[PDB]
Amino acid sequence: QKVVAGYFADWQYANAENPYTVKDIPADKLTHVIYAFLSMCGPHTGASETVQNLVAKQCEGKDPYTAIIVDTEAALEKNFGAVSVNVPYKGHFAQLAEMKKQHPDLKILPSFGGWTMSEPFHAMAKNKQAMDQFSKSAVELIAQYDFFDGIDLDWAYPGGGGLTTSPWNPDTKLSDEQKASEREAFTYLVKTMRAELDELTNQTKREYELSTAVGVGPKAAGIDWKAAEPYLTNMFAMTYDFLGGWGQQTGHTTNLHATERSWWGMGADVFINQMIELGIPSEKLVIGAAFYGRGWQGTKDFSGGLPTQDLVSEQGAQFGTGENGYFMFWDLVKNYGAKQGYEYKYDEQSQAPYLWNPEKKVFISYEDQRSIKAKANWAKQANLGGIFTWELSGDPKGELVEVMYQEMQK
Ligand SMILES: CC(=O)N[C@@H]1[C@@H](O)[C@H](O[C@@H]2O[C@H](CO)[C@@H](O[C@@H]3O[C@H](CO)[C@@H](O[C@H]4O[C@H](CO)[C@@H](O)[C@H](O)[C@H]4NC(C)=O)[C@H](O)[C@H]3NC(C)=O)[C@H](O)[C@H]2NC(C)=O)[C@@H](CO)O[C@H]1O
Repeated sequence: QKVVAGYFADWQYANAENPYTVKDIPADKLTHVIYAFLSMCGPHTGASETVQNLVAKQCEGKDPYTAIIVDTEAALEKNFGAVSVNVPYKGHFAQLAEMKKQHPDLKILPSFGGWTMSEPFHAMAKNKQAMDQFSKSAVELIAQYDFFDGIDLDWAYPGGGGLTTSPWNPDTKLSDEQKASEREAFTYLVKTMRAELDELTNQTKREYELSTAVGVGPKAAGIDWKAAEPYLTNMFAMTYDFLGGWGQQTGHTTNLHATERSWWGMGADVFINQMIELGIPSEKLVIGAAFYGRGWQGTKDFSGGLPTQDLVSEQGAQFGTGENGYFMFWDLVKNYGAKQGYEYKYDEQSQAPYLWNPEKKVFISYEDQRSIKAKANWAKQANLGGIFTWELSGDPKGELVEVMYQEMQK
């Protein structure tokens, strides 16, 4: 029984072209659904205005660093349809409670953080009392919403490299002292959260999981894994976003294998191996698959061959499924295929698919059945814990999940 996990983005239902809800999740093919994202009462200056307003609203009457539902309309209020369970809310959470009823062996986790809401962790990590309050209140939150099976932490990232903590910019790069403080704080956080969950177990007699995302390369090495790992169930390795429309460097976003043609030698295999070397047990590690792609326009010096280690484009694509530069899998299948002038290609050495439009000079890197099969099989051979996807709505048919399930649970 390997992990076959999917993230469920709380916001995706709002796209009329793919209004994906909890009722669309292929629950019988997953071991875990992870609800993205919750946060805490702390600074969100780097998030959208929408998110900052939602947070400020929820902060009313709560202590600093209290675990919160952010989009409460999505989570609790919007009617996604009647359910058999008698719960005093609607939203996605009523649907998750129903899903748990119909699929009792599925594990459902809330994820705290994510790219745009990691910022408050940096403030929380400065004080033990802040971390205690977040731990206490996060466990109270799942105790109240008792279809949840534990807690996932998606703090991008202790030691920096996230949205408000870029090392490439002088005034956001974290100091050595702050990196060190955050290293110790992450251990304390997971120790405290694990203890709080163990107390909940003593009350309810259920087992709870505590898991975390892990960034790649230097972003993994900001945590003391030898100290932290005993507290954690799974580490979800974010083996994606290697390249993107933020830079002119063009190539694979989530390639399984590093090659001599990779930009900067990147590939999921090399990053997973580093994580194991840092002291994450392979059997706790879960490789990441993407149900989206990224793309570039005005790709230079390229005729449709294999991508190389110096491939560049004018810029990231000024087009996307919603925000520019990324594409959900379903949008790629519908709108960026052969009939639209995009040639599907597969880099066998990398195990990664890409799309090349020769007339328009557009390059897209993504993930498909072939690469997911390859990643699941590699995970098995590397004695990993399983595979997960960011995020389920990219695959409305459930066809990519089916590959994850069949190939991992094999
Ligand atoms: C730990 C870590 O770094 N995890 C990574 C993921 O965070 C990351 O995926 C990105 O996650 C962002 C949130 O952290 C996503 O931001 C969402 O962006 C959409 C626009 O795409 C916003 O949109 C809807 O939101 C409200 C709520 O219903 C709705 O009313 C609005 O009309 C609608 N907005 C628009 C313009 O459509 C969301 O509010 C926002 N969410 C948050 C919490 O800020 C971002 O989309 C997502 N990027 C992806 C999927 O490519 C993944 C992938 O990079 O990597 C993990 O490592």
